[PDB]
Amino acid sequence: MTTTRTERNFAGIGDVRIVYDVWTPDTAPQAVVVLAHGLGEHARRYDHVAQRLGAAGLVTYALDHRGHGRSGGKRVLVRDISEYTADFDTLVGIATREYPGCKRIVLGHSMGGGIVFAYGVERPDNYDLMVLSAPAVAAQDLVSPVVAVAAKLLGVVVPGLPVQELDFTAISRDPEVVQAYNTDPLVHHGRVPAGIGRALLQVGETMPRRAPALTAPLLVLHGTDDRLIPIEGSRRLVECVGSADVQLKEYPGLYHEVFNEPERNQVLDDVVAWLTERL
Ligand SMILES: COc1ccc(-n2nc(C(=O)N3CC[C@@H](O)C3)cc2-c2ccccc2Cl)cc1
Repeated sequence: MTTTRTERNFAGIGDVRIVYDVWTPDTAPQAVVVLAHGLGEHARRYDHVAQRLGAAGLVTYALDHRGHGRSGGKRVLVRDISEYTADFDTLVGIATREYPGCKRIVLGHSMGGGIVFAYGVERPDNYDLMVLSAPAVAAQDLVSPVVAVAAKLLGVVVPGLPVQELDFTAISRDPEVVQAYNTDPLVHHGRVPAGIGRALLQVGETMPRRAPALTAPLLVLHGTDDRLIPIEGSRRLVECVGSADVQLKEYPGLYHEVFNEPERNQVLDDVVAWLTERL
């Protein structure tokens, strides 16, 4: 298979320029995937994911969120989760109009998994399948009470205020992945800001009450040795969602970024097998 990338943009909320990739395989389109990356990264850390999904006949749309990658906006700035979910919704609409006969898959990693979850509970009828990699759906369990207060009280007025260190050595146990993250000029190399912290707290604080609104099938992927987001949070998520077709795949010994781990091809084969049979 050859899966070709085309780069496009749209005006996001606040008239921020949002850049996105579309990855199109040279086969009949079996479904569309709308993909949300996580904190401080960007959609070009997902080329290999899009290429594997294309080998299965899937067209992948992947945006750089505001404040990330090639998109506009102050770096890592957000004042409400709805900014991220609104731009994600715009991308879902573009994909839906371009491929109106196709099933729609929403996929997110980490912060992006929080965004996709938040999207899905708001629009539970507007997608067919959800896939989450280590989703940030319990941020209140990951930061100290002091950090949570600071983020909650300051994340609208001073959204760029740094509140929390991120241990980038925890993203992957492949040192080349860590090095490529640290040397990427489009990655955020500073601390977690108050605005993103607040936005993720908005998702986490009510996850158990909102997750019952999910109805569509869900696959969650999580490495057991993830020190950034503990795996027990994904175990709790799958107990709270409404949908009967829900599965957590735990990967023994993997770090946070399961799609970038040495075992990534097995992880991705699992994702493709789960998706394909549900189309
Ligand atoms: C204890 O320290 C930390 C624990 C988790 C994270 N965290 N990482 C991501 C994330 O999206 N990525 C990590 C690198 C790449 O794989 C994508 C999101 C978060 C997160 C955490 C709290 C509030 C808000 C957020 Cl957004 C950061 C520091």
